[PDB]
Amino acid sequence: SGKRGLAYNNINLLTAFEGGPFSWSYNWEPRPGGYTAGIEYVPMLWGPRGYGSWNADAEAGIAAGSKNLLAFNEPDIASQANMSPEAAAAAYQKYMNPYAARARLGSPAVSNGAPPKGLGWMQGFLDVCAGNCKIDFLAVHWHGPSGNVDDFKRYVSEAIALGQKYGIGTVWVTEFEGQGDEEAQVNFLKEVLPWLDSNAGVERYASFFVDNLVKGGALTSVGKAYKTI
Ligand SMILES: OC[C@H]1O[C@@H](O)[C@H](O)[C@@H](O)[C@@H]1O
Repeated sequence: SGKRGLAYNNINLLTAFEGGPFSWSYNWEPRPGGYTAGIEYVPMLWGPRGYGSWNADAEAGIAAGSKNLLAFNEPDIASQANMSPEAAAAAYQKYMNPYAARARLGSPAVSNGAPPKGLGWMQGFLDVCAGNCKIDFLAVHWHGPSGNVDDFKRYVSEAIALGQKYGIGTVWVTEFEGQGDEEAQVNFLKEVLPWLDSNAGVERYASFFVDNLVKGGALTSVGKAYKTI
């Protein structure tokens, strides 16, 4: 309890979830797009496109009571932030480290791609950081067929171990998606949600994602499961 997050594009779609066991929200942007009473909004520095406004964006979100900031979104993937580990280590020290006295700082969020993507990219990043990146938690993503639940638990375990190796005590799984039809998607949530709630190495997580769990303004059967399990 208190771990479950709302990852959104349309802030209006959050209403369907009002009353459920949610503590936090993010929107892959530096600004929320509106106001949600009773939930922590966590601003994100997505990539180099956000460098210009980030100081302003980070001051605003902390003034509104966020305790956490998130760095770049899938820098290992060419259609997302598309940064080398070297460039990301230099950017993290310039734009993330300055706010450490006033917020806990999240790593760039890697995919579950095969090394040298994914957790391979995150090794590369910690190597170039070389102890000079201030990181409170690792941010990681997993997307795959609902039948590969065992691969999803191996991936989250290996992320927890990698952080501990570099004295980062927890992970946030800021996207996961057990893919398939609605029955397969609910079966995946029925397994992983209790396992993530019991896992001491996972501080926070968000299924991917609010706008796909709502039809009109009604929860799908997947959204209903994300609310009630
Ligand atoms: O569709 C959900 C979100 O997915 C992410 O992969 C993109 O980086 C965001 O900018 C987009 O809003």
